Amino acid sequence: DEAGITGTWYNQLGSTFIVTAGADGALTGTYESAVGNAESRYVLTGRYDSAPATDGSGTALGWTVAWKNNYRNAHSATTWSGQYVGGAEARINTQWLLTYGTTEANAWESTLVGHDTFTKVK
Amino acid sequence: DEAGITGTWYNQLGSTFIVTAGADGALTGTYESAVGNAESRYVLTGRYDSAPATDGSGTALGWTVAWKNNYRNAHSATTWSGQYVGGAEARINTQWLLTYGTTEANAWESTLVGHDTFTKVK
Amino acid sequence: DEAGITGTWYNQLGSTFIVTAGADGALTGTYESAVGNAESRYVLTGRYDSAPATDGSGTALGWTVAWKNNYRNAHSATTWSGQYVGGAEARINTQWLLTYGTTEANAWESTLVGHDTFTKVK
Amino acid sequence: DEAGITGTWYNQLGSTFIVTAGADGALTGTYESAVGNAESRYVLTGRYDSAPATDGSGTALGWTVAWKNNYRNAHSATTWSGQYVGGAEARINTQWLLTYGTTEANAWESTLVGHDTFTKVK
Ligand SMILES: [Ir+4]
Ligand SMILES: [Ir+4]
Ligand SMILES: [Ir+4]
Ligand SMILES: [Ir+4]
Ligand SMILES: [Ir+4]
Ligand SMILES: [Ir+4]
Ligand SMILES: [Ir+4]
Ligand SMILES: [Ir+4]
Ligand SMILES: [Ir+4]
Ligand SMILES: [Ir+4]
Ligand SMILES: [Ir+4]
Ligand SMILES: [Ir+4]
Repeated sequence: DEAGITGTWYNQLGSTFIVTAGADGALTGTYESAVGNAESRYVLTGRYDSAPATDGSGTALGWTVAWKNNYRNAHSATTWSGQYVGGAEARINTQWLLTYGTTEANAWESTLVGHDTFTKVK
Repeated sequence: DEAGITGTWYNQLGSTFIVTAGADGALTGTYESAVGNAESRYVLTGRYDSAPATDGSGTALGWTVAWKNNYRNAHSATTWSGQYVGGAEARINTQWLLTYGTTEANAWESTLVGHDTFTKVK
Repeated sequence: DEAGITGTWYNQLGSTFIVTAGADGALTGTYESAVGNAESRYVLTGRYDSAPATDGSGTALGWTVAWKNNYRNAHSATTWSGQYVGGAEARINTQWLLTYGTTEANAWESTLVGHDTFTKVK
Repeated sequence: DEAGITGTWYNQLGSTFIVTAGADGALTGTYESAVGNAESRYVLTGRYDSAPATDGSGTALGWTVAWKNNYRNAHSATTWSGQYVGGAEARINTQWLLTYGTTEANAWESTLVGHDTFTKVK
């Protein structure tokens, strides 16, 4: 699924995920969020199963963005965990954890959870 | 926190996280899980806030492991999202999402969630 | 939103959530899952914000099902946390945690996470 | 585990969970949070597995608090999902989802996730 995953993806929020899948299991690219304390592109890196089951199962993958670039620093990081599903309407279905840096007193309230679905068309 | 993060960390399960933090926000290393469908080391990559707040807040970070190496393929990936807290007893406090590849029918049951705390001593 | 919430709801899996919202903030009803180790109806109870903001915000709510009834016992419980959104296409948008009973050794793998969206039509 | 669960529990934040477990699987009680937009006691309800496995597994359970009482309304609800572990140092180990009411535009940022461990001594 190197070919299937590599490319430009869009989620339901209007965010843009640009990724290259390497033969070895690497994910590298950029992410641009349509929402939040974010502007322009941010580095992302991650990993995917480069030899997935051939029983029609999805391909497990995940990636991280730290929300610091040359424009802004939101002192936070999001990780997406999910699976790539190939076919006519390819999809990456994810759930995510967004942690922001906090004091120890506020650590209980440091992590948001959500879900994003990416497609190859906006 | 490049110096603070780089090194060998251990969680409550007895897993070993070996990481290098780059000046640019990169995380690269290996992970060895004490539990699950896992043996020996797996590649990890991730990101951290390389210019965190100086108000005593933690440093946000995250990373991904795809559970394929030369020994096993568990057709799954975990992402950890959390913060590094420096000091005498440094800690990385995380929550994680483990997704495994599934059929579309079983996708509702594809993702485990948990929490790991890493310290510099086992 | 007592009137808005009370009734029969369906999610994307084909599950059926039958709920009564009380004036005091109570949720009581039954849940029937289309998937998993489940058959027929299970008791549910929960709570909702009975005086929500009137700035167009959703109404926060949550509920629990333990997966034991007269037919089956899956030694597990799910909680849904989410918000009710009123209007022509009313929705309850949720994320959920499903914990199953485990040994202490397997507790790291005890909890699934997902997301369900309920509507008033299947 | 009716007897084991019923009583007063405390988490790592200093919150107080007061619960009665019914023979039928009901949980009913009050919760007082040491943190957040909260004061005094809030109603809780939930469910537990009233016939758990006898292979040394934990007992699955969950409960909900809507954060409205006579003092405050935080327009939010938390659900805890977890398992009760009996013995000399009884514990309830949970993960939780806290959703607050939002506009549709801000729904992506509506849900916090965390983990609480309750014991019978503070
Ligand atoms: Ir395989
Ligand atoms: Ir999903
Ligand atoms: Ir959704
Ligand atoms: Ir700052
Ligand atoms: Ir935590
Ligand atoms: Ir813990
Ligand atoms: Ir209000
Ligand atoms: Ir959602
Ligand atoms: Ir969805
Ligand atoms: Ir059993
Ligand atoms: Ir846990
Ligand atoms: Ir913890």
